[PDB]
Amino acid sequence: DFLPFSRPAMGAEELAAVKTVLDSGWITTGPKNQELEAAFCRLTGNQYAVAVSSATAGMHIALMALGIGEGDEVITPSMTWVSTLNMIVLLGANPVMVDVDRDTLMVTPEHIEAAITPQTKAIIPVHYAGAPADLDAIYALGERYGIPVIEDAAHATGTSYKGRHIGARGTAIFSFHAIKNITCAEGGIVVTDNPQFADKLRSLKFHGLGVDQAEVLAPGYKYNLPDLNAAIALAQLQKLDALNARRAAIAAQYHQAMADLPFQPLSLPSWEHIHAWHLFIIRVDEARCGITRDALMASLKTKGIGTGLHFRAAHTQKYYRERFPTLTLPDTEWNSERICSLPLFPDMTESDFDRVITALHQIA
Ligand SMILES: Cc1ncc(COP(=O)(O)O)c(CN[C@H]2CONC2=O)c1O
Repeated sequence: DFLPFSRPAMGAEELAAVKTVLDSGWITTGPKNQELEAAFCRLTGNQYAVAVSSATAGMHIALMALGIGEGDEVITPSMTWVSTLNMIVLLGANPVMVDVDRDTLMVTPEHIEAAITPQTKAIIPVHYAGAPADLDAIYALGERYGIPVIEDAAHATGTSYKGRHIGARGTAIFSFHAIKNITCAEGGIVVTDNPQFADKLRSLKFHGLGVDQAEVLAPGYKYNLPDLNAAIALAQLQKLDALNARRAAIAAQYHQAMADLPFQPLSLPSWEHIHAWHLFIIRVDEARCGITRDALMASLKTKGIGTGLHFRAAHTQKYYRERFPTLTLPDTEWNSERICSLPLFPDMTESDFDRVITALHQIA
């Protein structure tokens, strides 16, 4: 009975939502996309939302919409998914990777500020695993230096920072990928407070078409989200508190269970927030545990327990090792060789939970 690290919470409502779209005959971008955009604005408190085919796509068009290109620099942690790094590079710009906090895996204001230059054109913090990054300090930096802040909120649907939802203000990009808090298999949405920026996003995700009858205004890509998938995201969005509460509950058990184990969970940031609990990451230091991270991952899999790796730092991947050979980021590297994500999803049962815990004990 294989127990994967994640499973989508698909029920009768997701199917019903698809049926209504299929029966209506309007299966691609239309009314469901509009509803999903209005709902994300309602959810966050922000004024505009542009639905897209993936959070990667949203990152691409957001950076593109800023006019980022050749010669421009973009600050981002290396501890994040490679999509962001790839979008900066593919646009012709230079990614400037900085280190993250050793226990929360989040980009600090200090690391960001030391890398700013006159070529910096965007700063991309990541709300890691469900927790929020230091927005006040990050936005201050953004306002002081005149640099746009584009928040990576792929793990943060349901996250709040100091009493305010991630995405309320500024620009934040969310993900509907299959193992994320809410899903439509693949999809995403860019929430922003700037109308001109929003208009550029709408046009860039749909061939650069626009009214000057629509015609190409400036070449764009094809990143529209079908209504079919948007209707699934809408049904999932309606269950967000319940799904997140089930994730939080399981995090607590893990937390409790970790007291008796040698594995070290990440630290909660110190500012006030609400954790979406997208992932439950543990560090596996060979010395402290007597088992390495890779060995534990392989061990757990023998027992039919799947684990995730979030993430093998971008700068340690082939293309990036070869392009930035002298780049060193200790906290990032230290964590990259030790982290792994244990099973965490809304439908996980205690048979599942407890099974994971009696496999870890076996191991330790
Ligand atoms: C931090 C981060 N940013 C962006 C993306 C890209 O999102 P899209 O898949 O929507 O383009 C992911 C991938 N998502 C997940 C879900 O599982 N773990 C991952 O890294 C991510 O983790």
